[PDB]
Amino acid sequence: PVDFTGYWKMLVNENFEEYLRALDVNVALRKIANLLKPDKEIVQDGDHMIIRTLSTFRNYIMDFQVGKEFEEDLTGIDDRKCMTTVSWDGDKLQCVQKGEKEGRGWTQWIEGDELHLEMRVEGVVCKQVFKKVQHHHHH
Ligand SMILES: CC1=C(/C=C/C(C)=C/C=C/C(C)=C/CO)C(C)(C)CCC1
Repeated sequence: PVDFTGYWKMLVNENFEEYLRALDVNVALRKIANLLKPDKEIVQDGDHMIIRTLSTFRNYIMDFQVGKEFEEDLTGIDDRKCMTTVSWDGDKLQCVQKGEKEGRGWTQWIEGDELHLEMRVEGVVCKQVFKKVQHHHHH
């Protein structure tokens, strides 16, 4: 069965600037973010999912139950709140983020040792791919 648990190091990060611009992330933060190579530390524990998006500058932490809508606090990204649901779709994880921006959400899946993440908002697409790694990063 598909299991996202692991530490995943960024390999490629396509069109991130335009994704952040579509979220109205301010220009100074976009400049910082353009130099980052965020990683993912994930624990899948039943349908309780923890996804820590980690960077040297700032993290964004998700901690939710698959299937259950929650209030997602996007402080540190665009500082909005979304009513968000993450759901299984076969071997993929689908996320719908209801709120100010149309078409906001993402899809996450695995191909071999690669974690794939397509982030979407307002018709803009950012695609990230991470490689599973084994050297422990201190919490
Ligand atoms: C803008 C910005 C950042 C963007 C984080 C994003 C966009 C996280 C998306 C997480 C998802 C979609 C998780 C499912 O794997 C981080 C915090 C890296 C650094 C500071 C500024």
